[PDB]
Amino acid sequence: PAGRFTKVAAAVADSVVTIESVSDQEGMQGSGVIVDGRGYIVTNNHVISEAANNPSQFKTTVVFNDGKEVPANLVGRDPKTDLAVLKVDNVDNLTVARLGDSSKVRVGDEVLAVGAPLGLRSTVTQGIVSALHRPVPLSGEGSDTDTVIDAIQTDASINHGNSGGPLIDMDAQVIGINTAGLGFAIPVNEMKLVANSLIKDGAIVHPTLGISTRSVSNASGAQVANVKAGSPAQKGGILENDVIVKVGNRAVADSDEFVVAVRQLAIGQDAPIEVVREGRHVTLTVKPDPDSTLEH
Amino acid sequence: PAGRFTKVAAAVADSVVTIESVSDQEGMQGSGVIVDGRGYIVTNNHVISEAANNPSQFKTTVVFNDGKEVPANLVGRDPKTDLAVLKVDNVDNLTVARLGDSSKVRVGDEVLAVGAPLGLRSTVTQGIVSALHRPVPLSGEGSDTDTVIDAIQTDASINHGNSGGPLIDMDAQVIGINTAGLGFAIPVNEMKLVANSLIKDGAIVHPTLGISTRSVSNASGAQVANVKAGSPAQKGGILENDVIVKVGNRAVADSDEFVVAVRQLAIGQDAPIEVVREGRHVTLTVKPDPDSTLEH
Amino acid sequence: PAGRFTKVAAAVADSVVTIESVSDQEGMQGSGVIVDGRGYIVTNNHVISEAANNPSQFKTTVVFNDGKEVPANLVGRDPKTDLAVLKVDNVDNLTVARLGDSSKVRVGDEVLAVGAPLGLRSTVTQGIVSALHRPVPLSGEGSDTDTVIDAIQTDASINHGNSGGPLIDMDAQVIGINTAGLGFAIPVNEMKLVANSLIKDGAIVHPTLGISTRSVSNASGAQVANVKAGSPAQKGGILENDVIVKVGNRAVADSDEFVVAVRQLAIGQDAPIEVVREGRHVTLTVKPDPDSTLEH
Repeated sequence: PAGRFTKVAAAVADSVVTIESVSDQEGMQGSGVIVDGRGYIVTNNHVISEAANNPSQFKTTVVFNDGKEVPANLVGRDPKTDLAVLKVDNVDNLTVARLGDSSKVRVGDEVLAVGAPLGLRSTVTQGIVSALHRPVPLSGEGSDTDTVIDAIQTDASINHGNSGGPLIDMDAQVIGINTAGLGFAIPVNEMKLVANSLIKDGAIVHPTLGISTRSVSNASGAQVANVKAGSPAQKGGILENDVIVKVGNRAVADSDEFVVAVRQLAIGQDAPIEVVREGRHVTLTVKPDPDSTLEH
Repeated sequence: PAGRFTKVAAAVADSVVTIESVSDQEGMQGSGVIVDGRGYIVTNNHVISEAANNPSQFKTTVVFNDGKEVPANLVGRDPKTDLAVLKVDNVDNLTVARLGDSSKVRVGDEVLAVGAPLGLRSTVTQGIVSALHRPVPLSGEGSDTDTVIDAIQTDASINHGNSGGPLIDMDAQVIGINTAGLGFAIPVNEMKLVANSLIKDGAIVHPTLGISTRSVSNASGAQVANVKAGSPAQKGGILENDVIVKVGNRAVADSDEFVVAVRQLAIGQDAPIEVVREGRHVTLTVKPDPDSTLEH
Repeated sequence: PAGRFTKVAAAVADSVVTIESVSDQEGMQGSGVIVDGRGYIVTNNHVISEAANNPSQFKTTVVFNDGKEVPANLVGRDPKTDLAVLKVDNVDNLTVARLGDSSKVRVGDEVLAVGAPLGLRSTVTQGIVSALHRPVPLSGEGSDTDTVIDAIQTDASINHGNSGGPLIDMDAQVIGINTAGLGFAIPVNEMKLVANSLIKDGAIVHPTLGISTRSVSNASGAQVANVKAGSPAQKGGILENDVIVKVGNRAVADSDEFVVAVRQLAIGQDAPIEVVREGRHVTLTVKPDPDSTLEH
């Protein structure tokens, strides 16, 4: 008499894998998901951060549901979305995950946070979608930049045992990628965008303006702290001590929503920025730079 | 194919509102619920504590599901139950919450802890009723008194994002008011009693005896620490070092249940108190005073 | 219209009891379950640890669902599995719990963590089975040894209010014993084995090898720290600085799985141990000693 969650959890187990990064004096472990039949595996950047920054000493292996251990190769990584793509070579009959549409997720939707069964402290957790489009800060594992993602929030527990693993709907479809770096997942639609750039280019380009913001709230937005010289920000008129209240068509409540709002902008296209300057409401215009010009 | 919790959460979203209290150098946010069509909104006292104690500097606004922001007015507040009533004026076609009966709640009952969708870090959480009539201490936000409430305990998460919002049964009925001050809610039947006094009198009167208690357990109750001079306690015979084991018809296990037991008593009516004094079991008689005589 | 969990929780309430251990200057409380009609009650060892180590000062009582309080007698205890068996004498018409089979539990299975309704801060929590055969360390309450158990992991909350109480499937069958010493339970099949030895012998015998291990992970197992003189370990050839990678037919990932693996072995029977010694893979043979020879 198989249970509702038991059936769903069982159908996706083959699509989830353990990811192990070992050296002479360390080991790191995480979960990941088969998204392409050629052998493409998606996980968090923090899971493999160390192996990516110290590749001469770290070896990465993928452990499958059937105990099979296969060497893995890093295709690309995005510390800004906490995403990374691995590739295993010539592995026959993989079970590829059924990818969903995160736009069609609603608050109250029941979900599972699936970790790879063959993990040391692997965990499968149950809950509901508690919030959508929730900006969340994440700490950088090693030399990596701290970031903020527009996440799906869930009351299912996300921990070391399911981080990098899939967030799954009641149709066994991946609606997100668990990140434990009170549960938070990166939406599947964003992962589809970042994974495609990483498979094809080995990298991804994000917009930049040159602004360090602090959050402000009184009678609410992102307070400009530092503006870099020769930034699109300085060349747009943005001064220090301004309160950013809207980036593009997106209103901003704080420093967290500012970071997410800037990454929604188009590189090289003029974009409006609304700021409160010493009481007056000022609208300026900025053209975003690529974070990495040579890959752009 | 709408989910069980998705449907319930959706039906009550219009009855839940964001409550924002801002000044020149601060902002505070919370959730609340429409209980009356004239515009009556119930939330926690800690959400609006600061605006109530510093009204010359704080402005309170209510943000509806349809983005509508309306100024709000404080009707009354009860730090002792962590409840407060607001009123918005002349707002047409409000969706008033369907109030339930907390007496008919059982352990195991599935519930949602709904926060106002238009809140910064608003949260909708799912769980079950884990305990009924659970005395729980609460910290006082500002100059407010710390209290203890006879709560409904739930394994659904209650946090800043759903505090003041409704605890909802599977019939979309409010069975409680979430308080994040491991989830705890104030029962709907108690909120109905306190809300009626606050709408009508702008205040509420609670019983007092004049006893400070510490909890004791050996071969169990509330140990009398301090008795105020001219208290109903001193005039009833209660001495310091006594162990209160029963207040009225309610047995008391500790200092927490004592506080809740005293508020169940009738003001001005003689009431029995059973104490263990140096080994002997003594029954005394007290007549409770009003905490606020001018409003009584 | 009784809810799914409400019905299950209600059917087992009579089989769960409060356990209170009091002295002149202390009291301790826990939950337990009726497993035998003669009056046999199973709980955690940490709940009654103090009363077992200081029996001249501590009195243990069992409080039933119908308020009935009965003196209890300690039959036996296992700090190594955190299990203890109590016995109440001549109590008519007990509701004995329906014991399940923990071998037939699966990840995703919905469960309840039931605490005794008549407990001070008793709790009933809901969740799913998140992991099976998960070694978990436990702290020793008083003079008791810290241990590690092969647990069932669950996302249902296990705390002071449900510790010692049953973990229950959707058929109202006990599949485990909650231990709060992120939820962990001891499997019913293991409790059945340990309870039978405790009822019959007043004690239980576990295997010993004489090895203190630390966990190691690089390019993974239990690193031998201390070997006791005249131990089966020293007499088998085990040297210090070895990495135990397999005990019997069980692979070992760390110090935690080592402890659980040793207790699965047969006392007095030769058993294989595989170790990595200075790079070389070495297989040795050990014969396990009883932890308590006089009871063996």
